[PDB]
Amino acid sequence: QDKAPSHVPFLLIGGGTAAFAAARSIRARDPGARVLIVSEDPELPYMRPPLSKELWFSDDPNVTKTLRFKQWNGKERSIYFQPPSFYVSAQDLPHIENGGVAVLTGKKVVQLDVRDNMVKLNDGSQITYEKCLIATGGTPRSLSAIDRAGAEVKSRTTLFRKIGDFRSLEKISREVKSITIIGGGFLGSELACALGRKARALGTEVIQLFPEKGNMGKILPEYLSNWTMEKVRREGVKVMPNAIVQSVGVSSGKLLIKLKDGRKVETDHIVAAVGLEPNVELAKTGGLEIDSDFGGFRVNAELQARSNIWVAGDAACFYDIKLGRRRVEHHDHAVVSGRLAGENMTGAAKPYWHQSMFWSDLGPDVGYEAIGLVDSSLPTVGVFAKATAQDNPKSATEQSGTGIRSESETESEASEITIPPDYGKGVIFYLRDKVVVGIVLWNIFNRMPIARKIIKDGEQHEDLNEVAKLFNIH
Ligand SMILES: Cc1cc2nc3c(=O)[nH]c(=O)nc-3n(C[C@H](O)[C@H](O)[C@H](O)COP(=O)(O)OP(=O)(O)OC[C@H]3O[C@@H](n4cnc5c(N)ncnc54)[C@H](O)[C@@H]3O)c2cc1C
Repeated sequence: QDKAPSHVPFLLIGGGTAAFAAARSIRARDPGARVLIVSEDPELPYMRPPLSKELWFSDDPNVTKTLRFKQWNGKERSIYFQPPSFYVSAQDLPHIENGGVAVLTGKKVVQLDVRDNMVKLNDGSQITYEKCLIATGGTPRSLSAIDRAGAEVKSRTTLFRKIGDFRSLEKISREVKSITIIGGGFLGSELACALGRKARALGTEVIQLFPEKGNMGKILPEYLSNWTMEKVRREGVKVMPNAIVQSVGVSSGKLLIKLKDGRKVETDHIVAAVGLEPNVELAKTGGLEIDSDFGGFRVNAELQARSNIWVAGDAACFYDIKLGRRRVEHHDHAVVSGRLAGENMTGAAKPYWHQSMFWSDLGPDVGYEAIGLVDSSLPTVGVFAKATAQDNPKSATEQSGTGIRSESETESEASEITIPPDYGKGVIFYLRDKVVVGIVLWNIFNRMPIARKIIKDGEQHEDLNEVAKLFNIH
């Protein structure tokens, strides 16, 4: 019966990626530190990317119990950041010799009293802190057509975010004839591909619909958005672009989605993958400033919301050194900003100047990376080439030993860049006035430090075909 201590020097609210990175950082710099993670979920801290990717590519019926997945290179890894025995119990935390990290699982912080340096849990427990990190992440947006459809439809809609969602949806995948994914972004498309692969064996149907002309249409320019839609269609998924959902109802036991254009889609289950809402409930009681335009808790350069409260990960609205106020949903960001928060809580006093990278794999054969401002409404220049046999996530994993792309790319920008004297890979430059403000890499790995350097420098480029040569495109 894990009992909450009355006081902890370091209190981390939320037990996700950013919390874990902070906990690691605090203990590295203060080897006797006493750190408590308070986590709403019943599980110990775990990474999210495998939930839409490697966990679905497995013959092992046992993997939904163990959550020990095989990477694209065949090697097993646990979804948990560390073995459960590396944590100490919450009750031992205040006086165990040499300190430790405890996690109170199944407990939610429902009140933050910043002037009293205290939080209240859902069970009424009160805990004081010396330093606090808010790392509450986000909650999935629902579709208003689902929200207004009643309990029956809502009960047959998954918002895909946690271990529990993976297990429920994997079970649904084996039991029903038709599943529809609403949303064309990277998560929607990853699940389309995962579900489509399962459906081929089973002889069942997977549909993906969304309002854009093609997959990832808000990010990717037409050529690659269209190319991705073709790749998902090659997995056996019925992809419906230009689809605006008017309503969803139940008809003769099936869900019936009505689209504005007049088409109607019958299906057994819906997965909504339509973005995230930063979890800022605590800002009310806390009196903490939130950003109305981008969402999230506002923080300064050191990730502080208050002299002794920091924010990291998806819940933070930070000042991007290039782009201004910003919020992101990037594993890399959660790790680096968590880590930095931990350092600043142990006296580093350093600013968040990192340029956060994103990646997505649609299976072992197709991958993407992105950095900076990537928006398909911006002017773009794409340079493409035929793929070599090494230009895919599987080969990147083989080479690096990891499927967590942000781990293998490193965090740094290249020290210098010197341009040297059908398509299946390329680089997309997003432009403002000949300056590169964002880059998408399609099946190009180990070049993120070059992309970070190009954006950081912020020079004008006369010829992006020359710059593409840095990405081994020519
Ligand atoms: C399925 C999936 C696939 C993804 N794939 C990729 C990828 O391939 N590449 C990439 O760059 N990014 C990916 N992401 C994004 C990345 O995983 C997130 O950016 C990252 O998890 C953010 O970490 P975090 O610590 O900010 O938030 P989270 O990991 O969401 O953790 C916040 C935790 O705090 C808990 N919590 C919230 N409020 C409270 C409270 N009041 N009290 C107690 N606990 C609370 C929440 O339940 C949650 O467990 C993926 C996300 C998902 C869901």
